[PDB]
Amino acid sequence: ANFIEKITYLGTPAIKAGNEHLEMIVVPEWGSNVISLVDKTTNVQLLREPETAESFHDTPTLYGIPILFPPNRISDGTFSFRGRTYHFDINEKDKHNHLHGFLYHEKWNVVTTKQTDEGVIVETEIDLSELPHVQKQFPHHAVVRMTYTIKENTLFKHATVMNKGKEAFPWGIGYHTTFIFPAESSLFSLTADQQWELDERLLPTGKLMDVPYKEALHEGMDLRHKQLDDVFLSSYQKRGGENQAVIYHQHAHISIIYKADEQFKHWVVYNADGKQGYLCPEPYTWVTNAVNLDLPSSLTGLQVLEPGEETTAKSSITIELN
Ligand SMILES: OC[C@H]1O[C@H](O[C@H]2O[C@H](CO)[C@@H](O)[C@H](O)[C@H]2O)[C@H](O)[C@@H](O)[C@@H]1O
Ligand SMILES: OC[C@H]1O[C@H](O[C@H]2[C@H](O)[C@@H](O)[C@@H](O)O[C@@H]2CO)[C@H](O)[C@@H](O)[C@@H]1O
Repeated sequence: ANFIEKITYLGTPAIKAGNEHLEMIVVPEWGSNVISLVDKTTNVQLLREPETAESFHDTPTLYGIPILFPPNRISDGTFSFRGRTYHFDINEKDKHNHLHGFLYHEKWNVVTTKQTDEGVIVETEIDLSELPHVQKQFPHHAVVRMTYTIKENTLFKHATVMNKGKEAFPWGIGYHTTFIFPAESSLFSLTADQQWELDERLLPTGKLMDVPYKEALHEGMDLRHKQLDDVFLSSYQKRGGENQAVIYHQHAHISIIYKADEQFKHWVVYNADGKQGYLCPEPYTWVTNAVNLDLPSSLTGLQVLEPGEETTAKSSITIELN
């Protein structure tokens, strides 16, 4: 049994959808942000929700599931692709970067909803050629379609990126997924062995380094007194196995299994100062500043769509009760 219901989320239109296990709320106007994810059996919210519409706008990448296209930093907002140079708004002024892409602060359209025994689908979409200011920065006919499916106890979360233009473009995608993370009763684990070393501007130098506490990181570890803003290299590339973040709420015995396919080669993990009760295990298909690295694509995970092509990048959130 499953349902869709149109609602108002803090004065914005929104869509609630779900089954007997999980409910989502997606707000198309807020960059198609999946702002709420609720476990119906235990009745607990899993995502960091905003108090007021205003405080959501203050920081639109620190609530629910913000879409980062492309993710994280480009230095000086400048890169070159196939001879051609680009200039993106430098919205991060101290570090002199462009930060977090085009689509998190924009109006997305609902393409369609669909319901079968296979669970409930909501689809959203944005055509970048319909946003004049983005075209100044990035004159390409990129179209992004999100497909959200709740089925059994899982939210499947698929990004289809399409080139409907006449020139090839590099692209990567990331999510700023913000989970409620209580430092004293929450354990965290990630399939990662190495991380990207960063300069003062949170930009990759090019070098990789062993994660000292990698064992603990594999098994599940508390984050008490540990400030993270780290760009990890998914272990799957070298070792196979899983590609996932896991969060474990000790009180209610809830496991949140955040899976992602082979295209997601990096996870940025962010908890601000560690005293804010949240955590952002952010899977990216490409490393920070990927566009500006003279490094193999199988490492940076940089991708290219030629005219007429499309790719789908798959991730899921699984709630397990144990
Ligand atoms: O912004 C275009 C520049 O990209 C490279 O340099 C930046 O990115 C590096 C990788 O993160 C940083 O280490 C470096 O400090 C940044 O300036 C490229 O090396 C430059 O030639 C480009 O101008
Ligand atoms: O202007 C800098 C901005 O970012 C810092 O934290 C970032 C983090 O570095 C990124 O990797 C990103 O994914 O998460 C945060 C922004 O969403 C600072 O901690 C933050 O206060 C500041 O606004």
